[PDB]
Amino acid sequence: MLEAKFEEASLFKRIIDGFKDCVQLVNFQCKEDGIIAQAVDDSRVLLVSLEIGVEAFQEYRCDHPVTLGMDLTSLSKILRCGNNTDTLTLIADNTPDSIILLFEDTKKDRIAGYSLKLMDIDADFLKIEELQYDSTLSLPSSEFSKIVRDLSQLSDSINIMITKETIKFVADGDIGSGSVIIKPFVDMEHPETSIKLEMDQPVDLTFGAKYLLDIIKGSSLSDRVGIRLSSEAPALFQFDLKSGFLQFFLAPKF
Amino acid sequence: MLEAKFEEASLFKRIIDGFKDCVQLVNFQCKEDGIIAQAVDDSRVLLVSLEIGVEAFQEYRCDHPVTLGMDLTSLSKILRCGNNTDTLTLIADNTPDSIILLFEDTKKDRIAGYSLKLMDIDADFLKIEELQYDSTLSLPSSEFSKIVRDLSQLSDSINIMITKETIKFVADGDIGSGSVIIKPFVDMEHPETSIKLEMDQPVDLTFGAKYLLDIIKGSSLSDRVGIRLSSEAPALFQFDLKSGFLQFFLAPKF
Amino acid sequence: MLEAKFEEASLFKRIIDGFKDCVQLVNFQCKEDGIIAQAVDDSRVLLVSLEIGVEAFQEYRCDHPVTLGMDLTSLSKILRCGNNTDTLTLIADNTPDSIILLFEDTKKDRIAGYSLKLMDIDADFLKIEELQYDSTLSLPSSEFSKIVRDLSQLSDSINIMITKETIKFVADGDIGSGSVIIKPFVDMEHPETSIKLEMDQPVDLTFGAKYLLDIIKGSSLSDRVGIRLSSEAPALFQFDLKSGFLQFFLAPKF
Repeated sequence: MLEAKFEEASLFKRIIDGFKDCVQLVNFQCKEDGIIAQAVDDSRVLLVSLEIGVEAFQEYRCDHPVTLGMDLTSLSKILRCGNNTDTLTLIADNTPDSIILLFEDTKKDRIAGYSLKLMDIDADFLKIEELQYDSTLSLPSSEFSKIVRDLSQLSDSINIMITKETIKFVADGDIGSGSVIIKPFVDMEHPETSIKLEMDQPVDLTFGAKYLLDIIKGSSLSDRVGIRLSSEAPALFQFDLKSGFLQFFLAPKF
Repeated sequence: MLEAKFEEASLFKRIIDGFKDCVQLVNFQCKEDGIIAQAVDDSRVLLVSLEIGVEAFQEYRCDHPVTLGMDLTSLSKILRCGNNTDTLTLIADNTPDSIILLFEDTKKDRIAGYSLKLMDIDADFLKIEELQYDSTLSLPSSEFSKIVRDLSQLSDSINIMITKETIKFVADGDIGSGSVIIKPFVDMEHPETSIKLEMDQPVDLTFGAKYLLDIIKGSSLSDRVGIRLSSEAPALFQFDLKSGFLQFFLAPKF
Repeated sequence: MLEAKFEEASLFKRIIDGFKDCVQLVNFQCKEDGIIAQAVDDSRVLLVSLEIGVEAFQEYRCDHPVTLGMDLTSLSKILRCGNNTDTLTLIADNTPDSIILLFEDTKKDRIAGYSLKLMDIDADFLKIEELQYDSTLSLPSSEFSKIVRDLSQLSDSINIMITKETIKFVADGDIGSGSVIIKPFVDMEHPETSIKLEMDQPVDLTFGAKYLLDIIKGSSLSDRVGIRLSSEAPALFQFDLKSGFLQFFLAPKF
């Protein structure tokens, strides 16, 4: 039995919005301590791990863990009915064949009850997170969003390279080149909105932009994206939430 | 001879905007007491009846009734030249081969004179309005607009059913279900913006959404759409105007 | 050697925006006194001549004249990286194989360095400007923009005709007709925003709208477009700049 309600329906949509570089389809494991999901690129090159905690909801109740396999595209659509930011409630039962979605308005007071036919897919769950990453850095999602979108113009292949206190975003296609090169630093100034690099190694990794754009789509979710990168491993892009995160592991080329 | 001028050109466009689920083509019967038109779906399943009264214009003059058969799509385009909301004048003569359209600005004072080649089509005019409808109801266009657009996601086939003081909008496609269920009621409160049901029978009618969306397009014209529904008959959706209406008769499935 | 920096990057984009009815490709001759370019329709019917002066830049330095042949579409894209209105710097060297573009923010202080592979195209440069034009007129770009876009609906062929103190923009396709007829005049009133006709002859010229729309795209650049027209010759549409212009010579039909 499950009753999970976001105060602000806007949220769950945004989260679901971070698929679509995900395989139209996904399992939503609903434990006692919230929800997690796992989607993978059709060619197994990007992985989206989601985690939403109890404190992220307005109210949450899961009596016994239940796994909600569903078709994203489909669930995506139902979320359109959602006038975003008022009171999506998710619901399921002892044995679930469909998940129920209750949008609402509290004091305009119009409630609609949509159900989605549950898919039931086979769940090979992955734990590829490394402990140590050659480099970690975290800049504000919004900036990264441009740097991605901007380089994505020139090249199909965006190269990220970190040198001592120097991060270099370099795209080089056949039409031309471009490079964004930015300090860490920290202004004691605005708010956070600063650049944070802790380096253990140099790195020279290069990723398909097509994916980067699909990653940075979840730029809306956080203020600040944390990137981790290592040679023999993939890169981890992390957007943070009230008491959970959305994260994209994306394999580098070569 | 005809000289018909809307003060606000915005209007006539909006009205013409309620075709397009109409057959690119239509007769515009211009009597002494205003204009009426009649379009039908290519497959004869939707009917759009328009009526615009004298009081709806800023000025109107028809010396002898005249029938203006014209190509909507074409006339639609000329209306684009219209900076909406300033002084469309329609014009025609004793025997008409083209209708003239004079857009203007009163005190910016730029006038443009467009003519449209009159089509001349054969006019089987229909009077299928029943006297008694099993149920009448009227809610605010804007709400209905969502309920239509929203259910239109899940199903291709939206079912409207009225039970004693309970209207149920139910869409059930193969991807999932959805149901919007709303009271009548009346708040003595805001303005009108209330829900009005007078029931004589239960009804369980189901219509193609594809059409419903084409009907609710004319949501802009009124504040409040009046729906009438009966079993052996079609449904009548009515948007109201200064001294006239636009209305869609749409046949139910089965 | 070249260092050319617009204070407001917005500008150079807008200028480049006035191609696309230009052959994806163009030479940019960078003299000591600024830049000029010349593009032509693939079928040689429209010509775009650009001239940007020193005073139009924030700073400009050309040590010896250099010619920058480049692919518009490509250069167009790099300009997207430009958050329009902050500090595009163009750069090239003694012998140039690529032009470098430095976007910036002055006190947000994020700099990106893009290079574009220089094309090298063969330069047949044209000087078809007549001295005397049967008629000159200049109205505000914005008005002309509508009159073009509006007539462009009815016809494929827009006819401009100037009679004594009467300019007549007439489109007549097969769907219908339209005519915009406007006085010169002058209100000593608003600002400029007046209509200016000096006539030496009648004219009855007719141009492809498809092009007119491509011409009036550069409506953003000036407030006021100057049109010149002569029978045996093409028409000259001129948009004006800080210390230069963009201009379209377009041949009339027949």
